[PDB]
Amino acid sequence: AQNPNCNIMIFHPTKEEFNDFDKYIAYMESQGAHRAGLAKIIPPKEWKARETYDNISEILIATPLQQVASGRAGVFTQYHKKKKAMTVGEYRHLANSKKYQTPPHQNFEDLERKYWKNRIYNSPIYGADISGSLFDENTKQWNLGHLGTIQDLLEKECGVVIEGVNTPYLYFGMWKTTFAWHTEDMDLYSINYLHLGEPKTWYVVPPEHGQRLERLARELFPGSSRGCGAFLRHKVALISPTVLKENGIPFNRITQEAGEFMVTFPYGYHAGFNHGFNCAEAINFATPRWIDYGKMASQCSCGEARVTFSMDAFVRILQPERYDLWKRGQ
Ligand SMILES: [NH3+]NC(=O)CCc1nn[nH]n1
Ligand SMILES: [Cl-]
Ligand code: NA
Ligand code: NI
Ligand SMILES: [Zn+2]
Repeated sequence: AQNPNCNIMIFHPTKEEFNDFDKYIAYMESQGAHRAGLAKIIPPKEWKARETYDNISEILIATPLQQVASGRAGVFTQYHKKKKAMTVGEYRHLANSKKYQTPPHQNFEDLERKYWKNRIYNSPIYGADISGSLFDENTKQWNLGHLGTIQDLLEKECGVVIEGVNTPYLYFGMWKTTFAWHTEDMDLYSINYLHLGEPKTWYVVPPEHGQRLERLARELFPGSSRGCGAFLRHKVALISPTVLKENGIPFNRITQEAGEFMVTFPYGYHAGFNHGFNCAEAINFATPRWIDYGKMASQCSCGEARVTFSMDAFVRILQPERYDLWKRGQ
């Protein structure tokens, strides 16, 4: 078996290899990449997402989110306080202000150390889940707005025709902006392109070990676990690498830089943080291998994890027994 230690693999496709998206995902899996739960893909030198980022400042962040932490440095939750709208230009200025800018640091490891030491003591502001795309329409390879849809995948594999769409999201981050531990809706894949700016550090648990992370999370967040048997899909809980190591949880870490893609695989728990101002684009997708995962995916029915109406069909078809309960939750 390939990649038995579940290491994060890094791929360097040639321009020819970059033509057929599906084929390359399948290739990465043939090499065991999925075992890690996350892979990095560095595009060929001839590729670009768009010509420049000079003209993005007028994008609106309709509901910036202030990420207010509670707990202890290595075990905390975050809640998202809504703020007044602002443009990307305004957000960038805020990120670079003395209150929010990245501190002086020696390297990525020193910054990681500062993050886990001090994150709770600050409340960075996050632009999240903004429908849109920054890929040029003429970019034919790895254009996250032009992928095959999950609905079409489900139709091709299972013969059922369903409603719903599948479009990308933009994320605008600053120092200490945090994404909590989670797997995707219905344990889908995700793909993530860092368009512009400072790095984004990722942590990931191998899919074969995701239940170990869940068990730890129930111990560390006991009231949340009593409230919902799938509370990680609320996307609020953070656990540091130090705490994961103390508890024997298998995981890996890697830093993504501008111009790089990250793929998360079905049931690969991930979390991470931004180093400074940046802009990313992401979308969920499926392959034939996902179907099994979608059938088995846990669900939040407590009401906290509201999601896209696209999800309805996925639950309805893949998990008919669970559908009426999940729907009440929505
Ligand atoms: N699936 N992709 C993710 O969970 C990353 C979400 C994110 N990327 N930048 N800010 N938030
Ligand atoms: Cl700091
Ligand atoms: Na490892
Ligand atoms: Ni995710
Ligand atoms: Zn819930």
